[PDB]
Amino acid sequence: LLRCRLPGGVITTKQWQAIDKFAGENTIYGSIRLTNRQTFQFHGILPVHQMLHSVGLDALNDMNRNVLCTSNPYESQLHAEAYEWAKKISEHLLPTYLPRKFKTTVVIPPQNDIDLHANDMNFVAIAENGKLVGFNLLVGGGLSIEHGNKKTYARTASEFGYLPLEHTLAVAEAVVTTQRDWGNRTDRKNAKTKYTLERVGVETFKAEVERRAGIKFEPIRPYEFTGRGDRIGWVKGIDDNWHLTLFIENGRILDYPARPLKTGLLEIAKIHKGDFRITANQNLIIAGVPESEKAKIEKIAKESGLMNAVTPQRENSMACVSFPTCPLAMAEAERFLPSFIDNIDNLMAKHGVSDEHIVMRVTGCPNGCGRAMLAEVGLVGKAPGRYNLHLGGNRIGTRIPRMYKENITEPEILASLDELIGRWAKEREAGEGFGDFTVRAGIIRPVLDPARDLWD
Ligand code: SRM
Ligand code: SF4
Ligand SMILES: [K+]
Repeated sequence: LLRCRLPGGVITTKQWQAIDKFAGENTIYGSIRLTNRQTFQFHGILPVHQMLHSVGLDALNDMNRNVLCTSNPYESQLHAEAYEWAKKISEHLLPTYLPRKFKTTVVIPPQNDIDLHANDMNFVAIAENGKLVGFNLLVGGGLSIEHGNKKTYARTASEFGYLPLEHTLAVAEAVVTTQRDWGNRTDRKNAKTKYTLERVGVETFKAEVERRAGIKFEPIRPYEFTGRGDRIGWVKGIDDNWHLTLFIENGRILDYPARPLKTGLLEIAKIHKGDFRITANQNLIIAGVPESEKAKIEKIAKESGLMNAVTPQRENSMACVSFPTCPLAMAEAERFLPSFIDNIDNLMAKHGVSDEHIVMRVTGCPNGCGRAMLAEVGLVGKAPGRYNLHLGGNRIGTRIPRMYKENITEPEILASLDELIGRWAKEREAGEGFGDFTVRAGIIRPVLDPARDLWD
């Protein structure tokens, strides 16, 4: 288990070739596993650091995790600056021993692809005239829970306020240090920032950050999210550049019979002008392709099976690694997802909603890596073949789904969804998502204040 520090998921084609070689020659699985934190993992390493270090990469006592950055903003010009800041924050946080791990993101509305509510610290970019001017700071997200332990809970991030760009690092440092000092000293299961905030209060924590940073937060500046999905396919960037986002199921890059995904990406890496961007949805963006190069790149991607069309449902589904490598796994996730979505696709067709999607995620155990606690429909592994079914999150990921059914099997899950998707297909309002529908229609009570109402 080796994971690389790769702020914003930006990796060069040179670095890619180096990791492709290592994966194929020096690991049991021979795969490259894109993670939902915009980096990659090797599984079953049989020297890694010298291979990484040789291409300018480093693997993270350090309680920091990969700093995320919106991968493919609609306003393409904004990426360079936001990425610059994600990289600066990442370096600024590099070694204060944190009570628990600390996760940070840089978000560019209207996209919440990085799933900000799953993180301790989030900087939402505010731009004027195509230039970043500052950030809205949101603090306190975290999804991990422990089965049947009402003292644990998933929590969304709280708005602190707006800060001019110049105060970014001072604020980042102040948040980290306040959490370091105030984090629960005894119990590690209560050490996370989400718990600290609930114990001392948002305003108390906010006031201390201002005191330490030497600033005063301005009121939050308007921002809205429209979705969390990647922009699969070609999108026009700046100049004559184009970005091709490839859907990679479970982010598992391996050569399969008749679908040489790994080799295909290697071939693209060899002729690609710019670099690649690993997304928070475990997909890959071939970024900065000149218009004149589109056809070449597309030919390889197409021939390799990297552009095989899937339904919008599959594009918006996610699972954590789980078995066979995860030692904490309770139920299958990555290995369960493909056939599970085959079933969901059937249900969507049956109800005439094949063109629609439901943000559906499966996490192997309550640690929550698959981010099911921010999905419209989330499955949380409880035992082999059994999961807790949660419903009621929303498309943009700002609401935690309450547990609907507990410790049930796939057939039981499918039957429940068949019923629910049917009602949704027929009773939903114009453009109303599944999660919002289950809440409006009274199928599940919403989670309004996680620390107090997540558990029944
Ligand atoms: C690969 C990934 C899932 C995926 O399919 O993409 C992953 C994989 C693992 N996570 Fe994670 N987590 C992944 C994102 C997250 C997320 C989602 C996110 O960050 O966007 C969370 C939920 C958010 C949160 O932290 O609240 C998550 C919460 C954890 C936790 C519970 C943390 C907690 O605060 O309680 C653990 C267990 C622990 O640390 O004790 C954990 C533990 C683990 C480990 C390393 C298991 C272990 O402790 O030995 C799992 C390795 C499985 C394997 O064999 O590869 N992982 N993990 C993601 C790696 C991200 C990365 O590059 O760093
Ligand atoms: S949610 Fe549980 S099973 Fe899945 S990768 Fe994380 S720790 Fe392992
Ligand atoms: K994916």
